[PDB]
Amino acid sequence: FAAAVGLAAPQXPAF
Repeated sequence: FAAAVGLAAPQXPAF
């Protein structure tokens, strides 16, 4: 599951 977070992670600041 690490990939799930690592790939998403840089988009988080869209919040």
